[PDB]
Amino acid sequence: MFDPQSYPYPSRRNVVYAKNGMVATSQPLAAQAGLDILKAGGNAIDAAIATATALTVLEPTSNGIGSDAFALVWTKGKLHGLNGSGRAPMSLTMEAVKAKGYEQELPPYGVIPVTVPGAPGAWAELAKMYGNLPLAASLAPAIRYAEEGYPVTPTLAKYWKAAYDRVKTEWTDDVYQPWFDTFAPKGRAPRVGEVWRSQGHADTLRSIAESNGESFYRGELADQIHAFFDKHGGYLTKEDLACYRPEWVEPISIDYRGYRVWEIPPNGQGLVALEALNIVKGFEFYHKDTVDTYHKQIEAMKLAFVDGMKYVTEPSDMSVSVEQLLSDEYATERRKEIGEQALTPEPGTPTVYLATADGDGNMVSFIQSNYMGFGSGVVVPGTGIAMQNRGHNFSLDPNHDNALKPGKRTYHTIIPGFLTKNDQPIGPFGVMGGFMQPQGHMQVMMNTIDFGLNPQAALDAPRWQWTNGKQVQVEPTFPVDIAQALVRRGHKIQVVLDEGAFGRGQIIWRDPTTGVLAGGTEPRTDGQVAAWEGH
Amino acid sequence: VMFDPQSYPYPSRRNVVYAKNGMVATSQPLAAQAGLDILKAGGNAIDAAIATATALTVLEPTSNGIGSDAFALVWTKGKLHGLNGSGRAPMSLTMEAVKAKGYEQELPPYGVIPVTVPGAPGAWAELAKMYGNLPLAASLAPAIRYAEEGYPVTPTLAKYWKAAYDRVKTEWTDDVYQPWFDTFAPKGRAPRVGEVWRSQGHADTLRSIAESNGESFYRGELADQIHAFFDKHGGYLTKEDLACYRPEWVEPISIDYRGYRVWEIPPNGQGLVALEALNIVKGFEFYHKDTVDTYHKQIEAMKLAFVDGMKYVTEPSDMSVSVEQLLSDEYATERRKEIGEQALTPEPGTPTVYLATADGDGNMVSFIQSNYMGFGSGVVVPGTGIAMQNRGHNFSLDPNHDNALKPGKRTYHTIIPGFLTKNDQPIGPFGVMGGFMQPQGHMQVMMNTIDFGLNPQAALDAPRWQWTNGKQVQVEPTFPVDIAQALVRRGHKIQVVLDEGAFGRGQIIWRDPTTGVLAGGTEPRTDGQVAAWEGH
Amino acid sequence: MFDPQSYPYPSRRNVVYAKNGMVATSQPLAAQAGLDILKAGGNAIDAAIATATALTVLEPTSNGIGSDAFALVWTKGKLHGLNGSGRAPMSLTMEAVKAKGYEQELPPYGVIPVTVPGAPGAWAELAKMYGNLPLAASLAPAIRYAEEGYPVTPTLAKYWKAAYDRVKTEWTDDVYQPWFDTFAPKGRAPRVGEVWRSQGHADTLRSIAESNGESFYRGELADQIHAFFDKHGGYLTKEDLACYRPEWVEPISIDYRGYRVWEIPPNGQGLVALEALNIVKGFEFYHKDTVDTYHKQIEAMKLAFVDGMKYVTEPSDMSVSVEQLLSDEYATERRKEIGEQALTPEPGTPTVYLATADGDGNMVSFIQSNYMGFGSGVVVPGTGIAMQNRGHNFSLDPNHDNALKPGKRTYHTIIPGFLTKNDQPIGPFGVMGGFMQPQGHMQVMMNTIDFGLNPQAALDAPRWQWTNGKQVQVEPTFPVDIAQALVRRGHKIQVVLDEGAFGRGQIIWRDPTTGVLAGGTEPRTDGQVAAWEGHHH
Repeated sequence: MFDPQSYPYPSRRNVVYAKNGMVATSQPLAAQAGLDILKAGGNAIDAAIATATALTVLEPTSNGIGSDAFALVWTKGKLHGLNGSGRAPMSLTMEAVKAKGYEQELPPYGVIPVTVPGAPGAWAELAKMYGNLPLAASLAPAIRYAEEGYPVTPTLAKYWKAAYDRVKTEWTDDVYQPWFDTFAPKGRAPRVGEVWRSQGHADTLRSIAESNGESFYRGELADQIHAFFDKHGGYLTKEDLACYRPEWVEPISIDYRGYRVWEIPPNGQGLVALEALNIVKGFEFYHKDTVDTYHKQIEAMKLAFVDGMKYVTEPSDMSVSVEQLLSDEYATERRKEIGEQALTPEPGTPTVYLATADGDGNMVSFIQSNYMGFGSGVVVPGTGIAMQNRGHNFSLDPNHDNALKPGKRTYHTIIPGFLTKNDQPIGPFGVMGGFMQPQGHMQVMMNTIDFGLNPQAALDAPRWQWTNGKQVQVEPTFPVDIAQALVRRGHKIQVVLDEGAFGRGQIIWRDPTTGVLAGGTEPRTDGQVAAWEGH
Repeated sequence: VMFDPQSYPYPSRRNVVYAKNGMVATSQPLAAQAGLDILKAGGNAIDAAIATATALTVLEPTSNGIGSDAFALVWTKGKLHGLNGSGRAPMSLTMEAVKAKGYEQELPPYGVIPVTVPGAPGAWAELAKMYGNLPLAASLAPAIRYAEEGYPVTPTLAKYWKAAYDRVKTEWTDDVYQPWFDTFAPKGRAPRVGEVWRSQGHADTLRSIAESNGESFYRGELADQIHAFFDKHGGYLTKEDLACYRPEWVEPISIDYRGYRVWEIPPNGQGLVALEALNIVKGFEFYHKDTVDTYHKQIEAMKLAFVDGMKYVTEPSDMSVSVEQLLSDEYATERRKEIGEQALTPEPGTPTVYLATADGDGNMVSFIQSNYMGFGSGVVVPGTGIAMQNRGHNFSLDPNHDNALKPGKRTYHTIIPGFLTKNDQPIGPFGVMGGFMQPQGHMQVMMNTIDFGLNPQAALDAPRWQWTNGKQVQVEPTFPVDIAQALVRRGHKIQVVLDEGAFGRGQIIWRDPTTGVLAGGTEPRTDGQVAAWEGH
Repeated sequence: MFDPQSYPYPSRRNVVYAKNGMVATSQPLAAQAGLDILKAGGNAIDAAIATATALTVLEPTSNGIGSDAFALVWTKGKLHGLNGSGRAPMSLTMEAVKAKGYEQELPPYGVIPVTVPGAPGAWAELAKMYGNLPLAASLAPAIRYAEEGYPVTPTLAKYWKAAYDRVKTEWTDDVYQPWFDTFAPKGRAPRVGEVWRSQGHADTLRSIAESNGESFYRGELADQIHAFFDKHGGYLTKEDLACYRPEWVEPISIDYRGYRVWEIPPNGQGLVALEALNIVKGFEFYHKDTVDTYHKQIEAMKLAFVDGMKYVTEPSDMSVSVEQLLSDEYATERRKEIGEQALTPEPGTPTVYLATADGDGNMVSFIQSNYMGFGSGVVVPGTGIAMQNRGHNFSLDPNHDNALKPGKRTYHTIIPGFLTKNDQPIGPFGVMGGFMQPQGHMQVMMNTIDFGLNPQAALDAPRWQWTNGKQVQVEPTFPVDIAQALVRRGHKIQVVLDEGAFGRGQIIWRDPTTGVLAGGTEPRTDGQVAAWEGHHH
């Protein structure tokens, strides 16, 4: 025909402004769900749950009902942290998986890497504690979308086709059949403009709506989940699900140049961003686009990431403390290792993202994932519960702190961020993308606090990410002269052409004086910041 | 001193928005929201257009008013229809009455004098009655809600609102201009960023036309309030001028451009210019967009057609030549012979808010309305928030010109909604806001789409040029510099223009005729949105 | 201090114009040499030799006296081709190297991959046949530079340091010592601004100046070369050098849209450019920067390159003929394999570059190399002859046409190009860079003929290069939308940040009517197009 997927010219996104409410996520109809709930008398928390459950249907390539979730919610002048990360099955031990062939790392797919999905319970607890509407109100649009269906956008279509084509050959087992029945019902991944629906998704969302998430963990859905896993030699039981509860946990922070940057505590990997900011804190910058600036950024991130990967796990099984990693003298210790040449990083010593705000000062940073795309590939039949494969994050080295243990929850990549200044809330941020996440967090924090970029500009800005040792990937739009100067300083810089390899961000900032909401959305994908101005 | 300005150091990306059951694309994201809400409540694309149009009346007052006139191309039931919602000159407004008052070159931009009958309210009503599903009171309720409750002012809207205040605080010291300051500058200044602005006036009158099917505005109580304020300040606008206004269903005109048909509203409206220019340029082949050759032919063909349109286009009755003559293949050939290698001096020959909606049921609308110059005449009928247009300023005061001022005549109109069609299948509405840029923008998106295969967003993203005087062509900062310099060597007085918004605002919705999927593009140079809807 | 190697802003290089003489090369002082020779009554050939020998001293990272060379020279209304490629040692056989451990490919370094350096002989023969000045005049600046020395530019310093740092650890043998003595005399590679000199280089250049190259092959230098190789178990003998002569060979061409694109015939790999152009010839284009255009470019190149790699070697050992590979019906055959998706390429069936031109209608495309950077690492002690590693190109698969044979010369990457229209010369061109070379030839030819770019713009233009199968490297300045559209069509595209990985080019075009010379030089490096406007006679 007469138009492809070609964008020959650069575009502009203006910052979106609101007063009475704002939703910013990666799926425009999901943003619309949050707005619809705001309309029906919901607050920012309600909205978050509306959007989160909507994404469950609208973006199955990054998400599922079988996900776990995390949130930083500001409400009544106080920042709260929700850890909706579920733990490992009680029958899942290191020696049980050792005896099954795998001893390096456990398999990415199948019944083995599945941990208890914590997201549904996180929806319920969020509603019960801080929302205005019952769960059935706030997750109604999600149900509507599942029953009636939606046209598939080109970007969603690509990842859905990629997950089919790779997996049509790799997943030839009984376990994976309901995945093909749910997500590939025509014997192929949905095409652009084709409508996809899931009665399964609708039924189960309705089931958790009417039970306040009880059906999923200690009800009828729990039995269905238990039965399918038992039939296929899985480790996930009723009782594993039954005693899951989302844990209100105390958010951790760093003073970064007057502001306070917030993350969920360990279990989650937000620590890394905090530590990196803390190491980089000691340098001055003044301007963003210098070789100096990207260097110190990159190096500090490197130090903090090998630390986080060594020490961050279930709080009980952590070798050092949060307070030790986040201390000013330990920052100084790591910062002394940053030279002029690109270091090889070593340890030291002692997805869908979503942002909402409303007029009453409520704000939420919400994020949920099946870890690897669709996840484990286990879909409990006829219910559209695509199970996560989060358990893949466990180490099978017994001397590592994140070693696989029954009833333990792993090092988690999903991290919602929040920004605060002088006990005033300024807002939720998050940059989607697995191990990119802390590096994205470091970048948007520095872009905002150091370099004065608006929410959209901060997202627009060209991104880097560290991978291996001296390896750093950069975007096609990364400044080439700086990139080449980094190479001369030892960095193995690769320009990466892949779309979406540098993550997805959303930001909503609130001005503490006037109260006006300013939003930015990820330009690299379909998505929206949307305003609401009713009562 | 906080932590952001209006600075955008880096380039951004807008992906094409896709839908099936409904789409709205306009320059104010809450206006787009209104049309979505109407689609939700069981409205079709026409309903949504009206929803959005009336919403813009409140949400973007710097480009609009209730006292606007309007135009639409609506595709419904396999047929394209044209609505001419342009109102005529007051019956007491004659060439010699204004000649005797001091002005003889052109009539004044501001005051009661250039005000022609606002045709937009009537257009809303007739659109609803004829092709909509919902009563007017349903479809313009969000607009009423926004007027009563108020909205925060975005930086861009704030700039133009402050520009209209600062220039006009000094220029408008008269009794007539007082309600404008009461309505649009109620705190003794133009609203700041993030400040909420509201207008009970706007709400009341929108409700009044909602409940009367527009009758109140033309031959009812509002009509009387309008008549009284004008009579009090020596205006020409009367009850009886308003009373016999009717929007006119008119027959859209087209051109075959490389298989496609490009549609515009017929004269009165200036859409002719784009059509003629496309027709001249038709004779050349292109292959690639970004050459000096391509921009040269574009520019030259546009120049020729524009001086023709300015010479001949007016109220159909007063037109010296016919639409059919100007649009003929042999006349195209005659003008195309005047295109050389050097940049010609163009001579005549011989014989705002834009909005796009589409739904799943195959209804599509190109809708556009304006007060002409920003807020318009500056006449606001007191307590009602009706800012009156200054469209009459387009009339010529040279008696030998076809667009001469005549009582009861409607002028050469800059507002042009476009539509694109292929083999009697609809492909969609498009429009590029911006006064005399409009046909030039129309030419550019049509060539971007048909000749060069750009998607709706990319076509909008593309760097723009616009011809102004003689050899004078303005280009955007992002217009390729090598090509710009090569155009200068060929005689063009090229000027790179740094002004934001000086190159117009576009919206596009294309519909695939086979699959029926909707693909939308929105104007990146301003706040705005393409938004989908997927309910029942 | 207060300035690095940072260039935050884009720059402009205007096309250089001349009438009486022009030299275009990768080292500004080398261009200066060709100008000085033009001054002293020399013609374009003389200037080419001046510049070539100058480069031997001025850019040792890409070159040497132990190089071989190639030339397309236009003089007296006729295009001539010089094959200055030397053959393999007569004692170097497949089974001799098989018995020494290597059987996949022979080693990149040491005495083993050294073939006879053909460049000094090519200099002499070029001078004797078509030059005005004696060799001693034309290579005097080269001598002057070697004796007095020159400040090292940042770019040269990078590759010289890279050659030191990698090789200080890898070259721990007696053979590699004279290299360290010659090219790293201070126990490291020269810094930026540091003067480097070589009395060795001066002595030997003088010795070949005074003998017309005779001393190098069948004279005193020949004896010094033979002795050092015999002392370290090499295969290179006196007698190998003694019966080397440069071979005047007949240039091959293709009609590309009215123009004729010339390359040196087999032995040399220019064939690939020609065949690729011949495949791509059947498509129309109209504009350069479309996904369509790059696709057809890249696909055509791919098919031709696997052909050239299969068949091109010493003419006598070639399995098919040049005429078959360059035929219109075989072009058609390969062009049918070009689809919409990116193909996996399979075979079918039946460095320093330099350009000079003068007022009297003489023009030369000249190129010489040690193959891999400094070459083999063998430097004959105290003489500064860095020996090439060209024999590394030979295959050790007996069924391959380019199999190692004694006295055979290998598939050669160095390719000088010439462009012609209706038996009028338009000029010399080349794009440096190993296996990039034919791809660079295809790009400048299409940039010139198809897309009407000036010599400088043609060189400025962003570049692609194919490597493996579906693997294509592109420049940071390669348009991103097009790149990603190529990926959707199956190409494994990689943006490569490396400076200089996409070659160095020079172009001089002569207008056949007016006679005015228009020059372009490689912006990615140090270098110059320079004019000369004085008098002969």
